[PDB]
Amino acid sequence: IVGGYECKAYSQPHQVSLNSGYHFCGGSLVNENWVVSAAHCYKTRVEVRLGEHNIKVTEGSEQFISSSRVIRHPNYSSYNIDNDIMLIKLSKPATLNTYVQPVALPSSCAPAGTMCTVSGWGNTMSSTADKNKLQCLNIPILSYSDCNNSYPGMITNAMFCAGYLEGGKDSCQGDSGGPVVCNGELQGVVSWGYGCAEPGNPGVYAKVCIFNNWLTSTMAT
Ligand SMILES: [Ca+2]
Repeated sequence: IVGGYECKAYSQPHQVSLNSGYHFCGGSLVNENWVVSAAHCYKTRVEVRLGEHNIKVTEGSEQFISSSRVIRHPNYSSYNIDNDIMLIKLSKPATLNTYVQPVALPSSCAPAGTMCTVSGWGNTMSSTADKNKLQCLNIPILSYSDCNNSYPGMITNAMFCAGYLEGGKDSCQGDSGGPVVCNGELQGVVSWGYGCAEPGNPGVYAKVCIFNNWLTSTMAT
């Protein structure tokens, strides 16, 4: 997260860290047995770390749970990152508490201008922001017109832009797969963008609100 502020510890209880030796992507707990992330973060197996604030030190609220299933969206394509969404089933249910809580799926699609929160342990491009601690940032959803204008022909119906065309505030590598929450619902998944926080290059996110059926259907399994 570039240009944000440190999240208060456990203020984003749905935020999870996908770990394979080291943190490599974010994710969002949507129920005790399932986590939503980006398809490009895929691995046959991954360790889900919940209840994290500082990912380098044990703080007592962590729960490390190995995956039992990793399911990429059937229409995910690596050539353009279309349908960059994925579900991770936990081998054992997460124990919900004050530090670990699921985030609701969208009950509607958030329109342009809606303010959201994006968080993660990715690149901060800062010499003062402790990258080991969960970073927070508020970003508004941009219109499709702004999105396509920024990335001509690269935006599908499964993507939306959020952030500021002026630059300075954006998510970044390492935040990938992480949450974009607006009005208490998971509207997006950190996916891609040109560089980070660059003017005219806003962040692009998987549009969770058009995947409700696939998500619900898949979680029945
Ligand atoms: Ca920790």
